[PDB]
Amino acid sequence: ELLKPRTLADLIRILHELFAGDEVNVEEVQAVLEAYESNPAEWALYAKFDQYRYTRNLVDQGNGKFNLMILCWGEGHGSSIHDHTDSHCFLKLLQGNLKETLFDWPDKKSNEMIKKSERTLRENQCAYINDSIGLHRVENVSHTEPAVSLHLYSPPFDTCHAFDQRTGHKNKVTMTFHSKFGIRTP
Ligand SMILES: [Fe+2]
Repeated sequence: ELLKPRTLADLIRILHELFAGDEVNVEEVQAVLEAYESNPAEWALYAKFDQYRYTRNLVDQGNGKFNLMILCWGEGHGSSIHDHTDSHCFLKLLQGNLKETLFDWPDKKSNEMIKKSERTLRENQCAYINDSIGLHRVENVSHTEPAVSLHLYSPPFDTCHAFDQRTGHKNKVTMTFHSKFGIRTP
Protein backbone atom coordinates (compact mmCIF):
# COMPACT_ATOMS: atom_id res chain seq x y z
CA GLU A 1 0.00 0.00 0.00
CA LEU A 2 2.50 2.66 1.08
CA LEU A 3 5.07 1.86 -1.61
CA LYS A 4 8.32 3.60 -2.47
CA PRO A 5 7.84 6.03 -5.36
CA ARG A 6 10.10 5.07 -8.23
CA THR A 7 9.79 8.41 -10.00
CA LEU A 8 8.29 11.82 -9.59
CA ALA A 9 5.39 10.68 -11.79
CA ASP A 10 4.96 7.69 -9.53
CA LEU A 11 5.07 9.87 -6.39
CA ILE A 12 2.40 12.09 -7.90
CA ARG A 13 0.15 9.10 -8.51
CA ILE A 14 0.65 7.95 -4.96
CA LEU A 15 -0.20 11.43 -3.68
CA HIS A 16 -3.42 11.35 -5.61
CA GLU A 17 -4.33 8.22 -3.62
CA LEU A 18 -3.29 9.62 -0.24
CA PHE A 19 -5.52 12.63 -0.78
CA ALA A 20 -8.43 10.60 -2.17
CA GLY A 21 -10.22 11.16 1.16
CA ASP A 22 -11.28 14.19 3.19
CA GLU A 23 -8.45 13.91 5.70
CA VAL A 24 -4.69 13.73 5.55
CA ASN A 25 -2.40 11.20 7.13
CA VAL A 26 0.50 13.54 7.68
CA GLU A 27 3.00 10.83 8.61
CA GLU A 28 2.22 8.75 5.55
CA VAL A 29 2.48 11.72 3.23
CA GLN A 30 5.81 12.71 4.77
CA ALA A 31 6.99 9.12 4.62
CA VAL A 32 6.18 8.87 0.92
CA LEU A 33 7.77 12.22 0.13
CA GLU A 34 10.95 11.29 1.87
CA ALA A 35 11.12 7.90 0.16
CA TYR A 36 11.19 9.40 -3.33
CA GLU A 37 14.85 9.71 -4.27
CA SER A 38 15.37 12.98 -6.02
CA ASN A 39 16.19 12.46 -9.67
CA PRO A 40 17.11 15.84 -11.29
CA ALA A 41 16.16 14.75 -14.81
CA GLU A 42 12.55 14.15 -13.78
CA TRP A 43 12.14 17.63 -12.36
CA ALA A 44 14.49 19.71 -14.58
CA LEU A 45 11.39 20.97 -16.42
CA TYR A 46 10.17 22.68 -13.24
CA ALA A 47 13.53 24.00 -11.99
CA LYS A 48 13.24 27.50 -13.42
CA PHE A 49 15.39 29.93 -11.44
CA ASP A 50 15.24 33.70 -11.07
CA GLN A 51 18.39 35.64 -10.32
CA TYR A 52 16.84 37.81 -7.59
CA ARG A 53 14.58 35.61 -5.51
CA TYR A 54 13.16 32.13 -5.13
CA THR A 55 10.56 30.97 -7.59
CA ARG A 56 7.53 28.75 -7.17
CA ASN A 57 6.79 26.40 -9.98
CA LEU A 58 3.51 24.41 -10.07
CA VAL A 59 3.98 20.72 -10.80
CA ASP A 60 0.53 19.20 -10.23
CA GLN A 61 -2.81 20.80 -9.39
CA GLY A 62 -3.89 17.83 -7.39
CA ASN A 63 -7.44 16.65 -7.13
CA GLY A 64 -8.73 19.85 -5.70
CA LYS A 65 -7.26 18.86 -2.34
CA PHE A 66 -3.62 19.78 -2.86
CA ASN A 67 -0.96 21.46 -4.93
CA LEU A 68 2.46 20.11 -5.63
CA MET A 69 5.19 22.54 -6.64
CA ILE A 70 8.91 22.99 -6.97
CA LEU A 71 10.72 25.91 -5.37
CA CYS A 72 14.09 27.12 -6.71
CA TRP A 73 16.39 29.02 -4.42
CA GLY A 74 19.39 30.82 -5.77
CA GLU A 75 22.38 31.32 -3.52
CA GLY A 76 21.41 33.49 -0.59
CA HIS A 77 17.70 33.48 -1.42
CA GLY A 78 15.21 33.16 1.40
CA SER A 79 11.60 33.70 2.34
CA SER A 80 9.87 35.93 4.78
CA ILE A 81 8.71 34.67 8.07
CA HIS A 82 5.31 33.30 7.15
CA ASP A 83 2.32 31.15 7.90
CA HIS A 84 0.64 28.54 5.72
CA THR A 85 -2.97 29.65 5.78
CA ASP A 86 -4.53 26.78 7.73
CA SER A 87 -2.93 24.22 5.38
CA HIS A 88 -0.68 21.25 5.70
CA CYS A 89 2.70 22.07 4.20
CA PHE A 90 5.33 19.52 3.24
CA LEU A 91 8.76 20.49 2.01
CA LYS A 92 11.19 17.98 0.51
CA LEU A 93 14.70 18.90 -0.58
CA LEU A 94 15.53 17.80 -4.14
CA GLN A 95 18.93 19.50 -4.31
CA GLY A 96 21.20 21.45 -1.93
CA ASN A 97 20.25 22.51 1.57
CA LEU A 98 17.95 24.99 3.23
CA LYS A 99 17.95 26.46 6.70
CA GLU A 100 14.51 26.49 8.38
CA THR A 101 14.01 28.91 11.28
CA LEU A 102 10.93 28.34 13.51
CA PHE A 103 9.09 31.20 15.17
CA ASP A 104 6.11 31.28 17.49
CA TRP A 105 2.97 33.13 16.58
CA PRO A 106 3.53 36.69 17.89
CA ASP A 107 1.37 38.22 20.60
CA LYS A 108 -0.76 41.21 19.73
CA LYS A 109 1.86 43.43 21.41
CA SER A 110 4.63 44.72 19.15
CA ASN A 111 7.72 42.69 20.03
CA GLU A 112 10.75 41.29 18.29
CA MET A 113 10.14 37.78 17.01
CA ILE A 114 12.75 35.52 18.53
CA LYS A 115 13.35 32.12 16.92
CA LYS A 116 12.13 28.95 18.66
CA SER A 117 14.74 26.84 16.84
CA GLU A 118 16.46 26.09 13.58
CA ARG A 119 17.50 23.17 11.48
CA THR A 120 19.32 22.37 8.31
CA LEU A 121 17.19 20.48 5.81
CA ARG A 122 19.41 18.27 3.67
CA GLU A 123 18.88 16.57 0.33
CA ASN A 124 15.96 14.22 0.25
CA GLN A 125 14.77 15.09 3.76
CA CYS A 126 11.09 15.99 4.08
CA ALA A 127 9.94 18.53 6.67
CA TYR A 128 6.37 19.40 7.66
CA ILE A 129 4.88 22.64 8.96
CA ASN A 130 1.44 23.84 9.75
CA ASP A 131 0.06 26.86 11.59
CA SER A 132 -0.37 24.97 14.88
CA ILE A 133 3.40 24.19 14.84
CA GLY A 134 4.35 27.79 14.21
CA LEU A 135 5.71 30.11 11.56
CA HIS A 136 8.91 29.70 9.67
CA ARG A 137 11.38 31.27 7.34
CA VAL A 138 13.25 29.07 4.88
CA GLU A 139 16.55 30.19 3.34
CA ASN A 140 19.30 28.85 1.17
CA VAL A 141 22.32 30.15 3.01
CA SER A 142 24.71 28.62 0.51
CA HIS A 143 27.14 31.00 -1.21
CA THR A 144 27.83 28.43 -3.93
CA GLU A 145 24.95 25.94 -4.42
CA PRO A 146 21.39 26.62 -5.57
CA ALA A 147 18.68 24.64 -3.72
CA VAL A 148 15.53 23.05 -5.15
CA SER A 149 12.66 21.85 -3.00
CA LEU A 150 9.36 20.08 -3.57
CA HIS A 151 6.36 21.50 -1.74
CA LEU A 152 2.90 19.99 -1.13
CA TYR A 153 0.10 22.01 0.37
CA SER A 154 -3.36 20.92 1.29
CA PRO A 155 -5.74 22.42 0.85
CA PRO A 156 -4.14 24.60 -1.81
CA PHE A 157 -3.69 28.23 -0.87
CA ASP A 158 -2.63 31.27 -2.83
CA THR A 159 -2.19 33.79 -0.01
CA CYS A 160 -0.22 33.83 3.24
CA HIS A 161 1.11 36.33 5.79
CA ALA A 162 4.60 37.63 6.05
CA PHE A 163 5.74 38.75 9.49
CA ASP A 164 7.95 41.70 10.39
CA GLN A 165 10.66 40.24 12.62
CA ARG A 166 11.13 43.44 14.62
CA THR A 167 7.49 43.71 15.63
CA GLY A 168 5.57 40.60 14.71
CA HIS A 169 3.11 42.54 12.58
CA LYS A 170 1.72 40.71 9.58
CA ASN A 171 0.76 41.66 6.09
CA LYS A 172 -1.14 39.58 3.60
CA VAL A 173 0.79 38.44 0.60
CA THR A 174 -0.59 36.95 -2.59
CA MET A 175 1.58 34.14 -3.87
CA THR A 176 2.54 33.86 -7.50
CA PHE A 177 3.56 30.92 -9.65
CA HIS A 178 6.65 31.54 -11.68
CA SER A 179 5.60 28.65 -13.94
CA LYS A 180 2.88 26.04 -14.22
CA PHE A 181 3.39 22.53 -15.59
CA GLY A 182 6.69 23.61 -17.13
CA ILE A 183 5.30 26.75 -18.80
CA ARG A 184 6.60 30.13 -17.63
CA THR A 185 3.62 32.22 -16.48
CA PRO A 186 4.41 35.98 -16.41
FE1 LIG B 1 6.73 28.07 4.22
